[PDB]
Amino acid sequence: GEAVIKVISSACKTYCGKTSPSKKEIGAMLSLLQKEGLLMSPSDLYSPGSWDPITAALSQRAMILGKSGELKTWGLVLGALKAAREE
Repeated sequence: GEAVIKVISSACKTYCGKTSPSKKEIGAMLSLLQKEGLLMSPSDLYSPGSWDPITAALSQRAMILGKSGELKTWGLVLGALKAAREE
């Protein structure tokens, strides 16, 4: 699943950022997930709707992130997940 990674990375930005070069792409992708209880690798993608875990993650400690303000980075990461649901 070359996406499991590309997704986490791209998704992060490509998801709710698809445009920029990578202001927080790989960042949140790793820092976000790797900082939201997703230190199990980009395998998260290996599971459908595994962006719900990163949601309650930052929520559990939205004050643990701060690469663009606080949760702004997540927003792009998570906000994207919600974007998928919105289509």
